Amino acid sequence: AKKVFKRLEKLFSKIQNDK
Repeated sequence: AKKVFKRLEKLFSKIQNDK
């Protein structure tokens, strides 16, 4: 569906790894 938007949220958790 057009709700890959959820995957975007998971990607955000990948950016908060260096923090």
